[PDB]
Amino acid sequence: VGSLNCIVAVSQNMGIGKNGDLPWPPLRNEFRYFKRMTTTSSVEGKQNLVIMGKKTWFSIPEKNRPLKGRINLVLSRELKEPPQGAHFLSRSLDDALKLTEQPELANKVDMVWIVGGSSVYKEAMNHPGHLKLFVTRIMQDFESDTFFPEIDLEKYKLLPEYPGVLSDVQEEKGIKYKFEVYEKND
Ligand SMILES: NC(=O)C1=CN([C@@H]2O[C@H](COP(=O)(O)OP(=O)(O)OC[C@H]3O[C@@H](n4cnc5c(N)ncnc54)[C@H](OP(=O)(O)O)[C@@H]3O)[C@@H](O)[C@H]2O)C=CC1
Ligand SMILES: Cc1sc2nc(N)[nH]c(=O)c2c1Sc1ccc(C(=O)N[C@@H](CCC(=O)O)C(=O)O)cc1
Repeated sequence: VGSLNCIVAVSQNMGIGKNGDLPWPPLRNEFRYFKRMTTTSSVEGKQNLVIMGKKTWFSIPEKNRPLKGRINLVLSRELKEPPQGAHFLSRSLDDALKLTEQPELANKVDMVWIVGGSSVYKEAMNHPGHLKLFVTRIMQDFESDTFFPEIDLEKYKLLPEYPGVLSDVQEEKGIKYKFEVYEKND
């Protein structure tokens, strides 16, 4: 299995969700960036694995589930089996990441992308080891009811370049945003 990564888009007030959807209106190219990053595998004959909480799964329009071209894993302790359309169910992050080591997935999975929500991001981010954060900074405040956890910049270095990530300010629907990549290893 290759690298471990989180990806998120977050407002200035650290918002990531409101009433089961995003705080901001649809940003088509920002969603396209999510799809390109999470789907693109560095490695022949492998796909990437996306790990998400149960509310995040059901927050994705059903027409777009499972996230195509990626192995979809949902985190839930209440569910008894993967939701309709999902591929795997795990009861904890550690369990998910261990599954990736099992014979079924061991040689199938390239990158692992944690795609939220808040609890899974916080655990991933505080877990020892080599981890990148792909963070889209939505450059306005938006009313939110779900927030991104604190990034500790003592450990997460903002990278001054990354191949394939545009460095200039984007704008869609009158909303400016910019892409960032953080890396720790502890
Ligand atoms: N802007 C962005 O990048 C992102 C936005 N969002 C937004 O965030 C909201 C959804 O996020 P959030 O409310 O945090 O919810 P989650 O997606 O984290 O779902 C929470 C549920 O997932 C299960 N769960 C979470 N973590 C684990 C774990 N480690 N192990 C086992 N089960 C776990 C639970 O289900 P159970 O009770 O069944 O055990 C828990 O009730 C929506 O508004 C969505 O649009 C989501 C991701 C990214
Ligand atoms: C769960 C996360 S992590 C994340 N990270 C960044 N940068 N931006 C986001 O908006 C999200 C979200 S919320 C989200 C909701 C729906 C979708 C979605 O429908 N994606 C489809 C469609 C992408 C497209 O519209 O092209 C896919 O990836 O195949 C993706 C992310």
